[PDB]
Amino acid sequence: DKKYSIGLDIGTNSVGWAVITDEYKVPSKKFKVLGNTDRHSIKKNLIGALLFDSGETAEATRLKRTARRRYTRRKNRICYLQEIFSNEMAKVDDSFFHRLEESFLVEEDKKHERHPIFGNIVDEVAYHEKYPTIYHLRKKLVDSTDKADLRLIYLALAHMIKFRGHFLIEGDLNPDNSDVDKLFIQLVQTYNQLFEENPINASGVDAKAILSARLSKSRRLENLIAQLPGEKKNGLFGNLIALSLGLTPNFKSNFDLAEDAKLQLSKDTYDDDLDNLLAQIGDQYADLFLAAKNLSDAILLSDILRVNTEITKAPLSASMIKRYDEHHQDLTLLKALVRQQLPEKYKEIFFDQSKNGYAGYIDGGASQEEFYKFIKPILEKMDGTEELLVKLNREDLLRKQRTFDNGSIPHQIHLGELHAILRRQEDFYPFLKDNREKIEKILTFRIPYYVGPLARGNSRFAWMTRKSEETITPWNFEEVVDKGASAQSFIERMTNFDKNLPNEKVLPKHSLLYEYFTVYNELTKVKYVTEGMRKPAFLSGEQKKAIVDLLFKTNRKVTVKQLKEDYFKKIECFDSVEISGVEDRFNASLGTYHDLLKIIKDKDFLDNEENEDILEDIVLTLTLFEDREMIEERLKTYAHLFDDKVMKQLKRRRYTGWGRLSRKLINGIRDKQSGKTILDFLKSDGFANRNFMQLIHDDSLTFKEDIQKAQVSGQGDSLHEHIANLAGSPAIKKGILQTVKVVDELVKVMGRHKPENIVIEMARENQTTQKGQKNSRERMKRIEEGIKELGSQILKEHPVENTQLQNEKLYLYYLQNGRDMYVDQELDINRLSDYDVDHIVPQSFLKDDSIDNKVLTRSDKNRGKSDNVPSEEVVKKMKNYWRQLLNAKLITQRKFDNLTKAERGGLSELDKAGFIKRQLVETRQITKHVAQILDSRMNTKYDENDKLIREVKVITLKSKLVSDFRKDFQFYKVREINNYHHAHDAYLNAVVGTALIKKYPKLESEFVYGDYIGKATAKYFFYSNIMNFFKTEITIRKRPLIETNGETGEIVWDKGRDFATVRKVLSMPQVNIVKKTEVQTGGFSKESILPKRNSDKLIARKKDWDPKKYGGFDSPTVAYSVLVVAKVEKGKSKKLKSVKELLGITIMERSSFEKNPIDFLEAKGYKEVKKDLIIKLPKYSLFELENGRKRMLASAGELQKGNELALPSKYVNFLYLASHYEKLKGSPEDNEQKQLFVEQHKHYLDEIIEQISEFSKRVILADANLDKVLSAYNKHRDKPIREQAENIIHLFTLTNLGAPAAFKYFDTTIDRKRYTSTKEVLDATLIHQSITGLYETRIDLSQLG
RNA sequence: ACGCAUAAAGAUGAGACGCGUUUUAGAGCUAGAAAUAGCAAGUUAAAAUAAGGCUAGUCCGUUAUCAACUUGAAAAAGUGGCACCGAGUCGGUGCUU
DNA sequence: CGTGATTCCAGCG
DNA sequence: TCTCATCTTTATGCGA
DNA sequence: TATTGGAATCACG
Ligand SMILES: [Mg+2]
Ligand SMILES: [Mg+2]
Ligand SMILES: [Mg+2]
Ligand SMILES: [Mg+2]
Repeated sequence: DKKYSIGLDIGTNSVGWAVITDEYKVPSKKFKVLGNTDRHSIKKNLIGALLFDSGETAEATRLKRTARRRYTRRKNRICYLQEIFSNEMAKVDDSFFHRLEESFLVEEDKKHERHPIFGNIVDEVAYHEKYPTIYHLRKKLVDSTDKADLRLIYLALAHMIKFRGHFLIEGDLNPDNSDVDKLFIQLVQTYNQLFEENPINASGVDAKAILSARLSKSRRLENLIAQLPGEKKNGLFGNLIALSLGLTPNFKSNFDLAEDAKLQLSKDTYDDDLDNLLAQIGDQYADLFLAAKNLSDAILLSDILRVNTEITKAPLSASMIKRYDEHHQDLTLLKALVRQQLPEKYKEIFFDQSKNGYAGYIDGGASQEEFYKFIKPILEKMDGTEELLVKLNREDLLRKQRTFDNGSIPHQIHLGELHAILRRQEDFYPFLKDNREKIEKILTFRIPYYVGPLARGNSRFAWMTRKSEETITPWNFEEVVDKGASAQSFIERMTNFDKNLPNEKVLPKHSLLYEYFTVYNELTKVKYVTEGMRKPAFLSGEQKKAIVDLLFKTNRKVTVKQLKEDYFKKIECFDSVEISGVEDRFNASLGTYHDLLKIIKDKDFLDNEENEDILEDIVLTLTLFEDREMIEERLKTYAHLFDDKVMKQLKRRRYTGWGRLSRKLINGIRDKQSGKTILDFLKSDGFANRNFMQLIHDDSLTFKEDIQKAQVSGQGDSLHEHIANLAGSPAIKKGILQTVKVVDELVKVMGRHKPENIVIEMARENQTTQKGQKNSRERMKRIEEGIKELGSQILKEHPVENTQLQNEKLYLYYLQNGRDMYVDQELDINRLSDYDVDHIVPQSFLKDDSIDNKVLTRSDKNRGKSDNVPSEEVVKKMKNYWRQLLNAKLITQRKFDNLTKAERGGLSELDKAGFIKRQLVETRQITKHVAQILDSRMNTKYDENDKLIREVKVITLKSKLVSDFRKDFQFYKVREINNYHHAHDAYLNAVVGTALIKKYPKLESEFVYGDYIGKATAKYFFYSNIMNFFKTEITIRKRPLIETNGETGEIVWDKGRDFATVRKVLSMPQVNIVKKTEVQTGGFSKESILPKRNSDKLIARKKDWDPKKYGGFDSPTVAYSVLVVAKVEKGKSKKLKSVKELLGITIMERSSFEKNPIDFLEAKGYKEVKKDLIIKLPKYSLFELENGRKRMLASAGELQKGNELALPSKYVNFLYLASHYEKLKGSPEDNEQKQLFVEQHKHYLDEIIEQISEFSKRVILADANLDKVLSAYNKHRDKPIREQAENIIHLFTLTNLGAPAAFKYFDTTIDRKRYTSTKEVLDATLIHQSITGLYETRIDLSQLG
């Protein structure tokens, strides 16, 4: 019958809980201990923390699942090709495909000859000599005309199909449009054919070198214009050249068409704009544009390949052959030079695989970059290596055909090569002639992103709808899959429902109705004051309509200046007026109205409200679909209203994004006694002038009743089901469920009585208006100021709008002044999606995708950077540019440090020593959901008028309040001492929340969940000053010792005892720390495929691949260990010996074991096991052995420390002060006093060490490490107090709970002492802990046997 | 608690690239009895890329769930007095059952 | 000849 | 690494 | 608001 409160400190990887009473005292209770041990009752305090492994996001699972799908579909492509070829291959060589399938097997396991292709040694050797690589074969098949062996044709086609390339570029890059000079000559001839007055003569100009140079587009244009005698860059030929290279030219000046008619070949609107231009003049110039298109295709081909393609139809194969030949020549030259000049290193370079030489480059794991790093000093220290050095600096020395940078090759190249092979060989083999389209489709077919997995209802990820029930081959995908329905479901399965009407779907963000709702909602709360008016008055419905018609429907954005002058000064004839409710510009805007008015050029069509449904359907279609086919098909129904050009313009426009409200809410429902929708009320509410929130929360209005009727959907769900149904990442579910479970356990412990208050520490914050606005400035402002300070002209070259900067690649392009950050080059603005957003710190090392860890760079450069920080060479080359950007504030100091990390060593392990920025977001949303769940679950009873009775007030305390409470009353928190700080944080949150809701009841609306100089500054100052009643001496002001309730008589705070009570609570030794036992799930083992070795720790990669001959995985992950007491066979006679041991069922064996434990154990060797004496021990199972020493089971063969060091609060405060945590943030008097306190308490350090020492003599039992730490401490006694305190904070890692870790005390480094022996725990006391740790069951394992 | 505008950090799903690794194939030669030594060669390909499963799909297989005990196919339900004095991981005293 | 100390490693753009 | 899409939390600013 | 287990190798009483 004693009232109590529960304080919670939630985190991503920890949940601290505390129970307090009226006097802020944590109760102590006797809990019964179940089990067979003699211990039966234990006294425990109602405070503690729950520790669990962080909930992982589904990112890795999704990536692996997508990889699995891609592998399955690649094998299916190869299977389709084999099915096509099988009929003729059986005539040629029946077992060829069988040999290809079984090539992996060892000689004896093979059912055929070991040679896969030809089946005999001589032919295989001859083939390998004639075609050293596959690319030689591809080049030969493309170029040769004689009949080729069908096996070679299949090999080439299978190589092309298996590795087809990227699909980033749309359309078809005709390989025959390869020559640049010939197409340029054709363009010149076509230009001169109709323009004989001033013919263009470009003879003797090396067009290929000039246009296909590595310089920038503008530089190449200028070079070509200069080489053109008497031609103009802005001329018609100049504009055609600019279009061909990539620049978007203005054709208005060339023909004086009075319209710009800008033509960018990259844009898909190029064709329609060209049709417009033809309508301006005629089709006589069309051949010129066709020649320009061909020249552009040739230029792009040369850029992506950079090879002489004038003699072959397979430019990629020719490039690879040239690369192979140059590799061979350079290798021979390097061998000769090493033999002549540095013979003793020859064996190191060409034989030692362990090194990074050529032997390590080919046979070893050394990459191209590492090989260049190793070989450059040797190359420079020699003679006759000029060409080798030039190649090395160009990254074209001893290259491989299959490298990292092949990812920039479009699939059109392989498509053209495959088409050439088929055309060459179709006459000899008729089945190639009649199956050309089949194989080309196999190469080019790719499931649309909106269709997803092609399941038959057995997949939780599939959404496609099948028109006909049939197997989906790539050749009938168009006839079996309902693409329109699939795309509609793809969009709709992700978009959320309206909160007020959960059955309805939200409107598109750019929908006309949504924009009208936003504009009217913002406008209806505007007050105007003119001379002669006593008070501000709301805008009337007539005035609001006039404003909308005059200002919003004409100007894209309406500023207060226009409203004050265009309307009030002119229409209303008001000389002066003051406007309140809008700061500078109306946030809402009729953007869609202006876009559609420009598209259709019909004011009356949009103004009329009869066709409002038509516009809503138009915007819905433009939002749902992106493919022009589906959009055109949907808009066909409305084609009669508009015209053909208007229809094409509508097709071009594509909105994206969805709003937060439905159409049934904005304009669907109506008031019973008014017959006006919410939008109708917003347009003209009369003198009341209510807005949306007042409308749906008005009792006189009937909208609230309808919302209540529609919101009865959610009832009768279990807690697990409720958590699972929550939208968001599955990472936060673990934390939310654990918090709710510990709250329920605490309620159960206190005799089923609900807590009076539940105070939760929440990551909210309050900032001053200046700081808040300066961190919320639009990125356009940042890039504008950076460009202005940098002195660049990129903004004038390519003007941008703040909306367009939402695209990450464009934003990074502008942030980097348009130039690459890893090489001294210039990025192409139009041709994005060829560069990569590289994480400066590799994504495999640390999870950080902030703007301070992203750089837009060349794809090949990024991929060569690989799993590393940018190399020292890149840092040296680009440090000046990085500093220039840093001075212009285009990049932050953190980004500069990330870029120049290579100078300060490499990726040290300590770099992974800070909190991830993802953890803060996870904590925020975990706390939000926890508050919602607790408020909904605790308060269930409703009043007579259906009003919830707040029996359990949920308070959301901001972390700053508790942090200041700690920093003001010497309750300092040191995170490294132990895990008690979570429980202490929870207790302090409870205390502060209870005190604040006691002394200041009027603050309940601001702290209790439910009801609720700029405003931010006012709230910041208010929150800072609220906690002043805790202070004894303000600033000097001495408030009374015992704080009164205020307007009532209560003891809200008593500084004489309450501080003492809190100090006593924070120094309690017994705090219930629980490590949640988790069954390990995830990958079966390490993904690395180890080579063949005679070891039984290897796991076979297939059931028929014995690891003694094929290698395989190792290091399996143990799902949970199993305590088994049984009999094993010992000796040759195999006598039965009784043994008790842990087995460690791995993840891969978990299903087999759980299906039949006895048979599995007997297979493992143990005999006469007991199905009842088998004990399932998950990871982190707790065993108490002796002297209170606790070990947590980490696996079948390793233990973790399971004890917490209860350091007294005085030592913790001394460590916090001496270490200068957060430097010194006190007044000079207080800083001097604290420094004197530290100096007078030097001896504490010794005592602190003693503590740790004695702890390590009782629990840790690490003799060598403890002796090393003592020796280091004795060595560093003469150091200053600050360094010693910091290094002792480091030293506390020895006695922390969890897996042992290695630490550093000054210079000395102490490695981790691992307890790789689980023999002891077999004769210890296993402890099953409830989620709060209060309820325990102790099992004496020594009694088992 | 919510709607807009701006921003920062994140999340979820789909379609695709490029590598990497494993085993085999690409007859290594000579001197050697061998141990080995000298020389030549090196760039490519096939297959696998969680074992695997039944629902046989161009599907699914690494997120989420999980203290012990009792009842249960599961879902889920149930199981553990209090007060006070103290405190090195909780101990003691009284009451009560 | 088991056992404690030590070293090395971990699929990725 | 690329392409496409949809969500969340938090901060500031207007309005209840 | 955080954070290592598997495996091999070697000294050595
Ligand atoms: Mg916290
Ligand atoms: Mg498979
Ligand atoms: Mg990268
Ligand atoms: Mg905490």
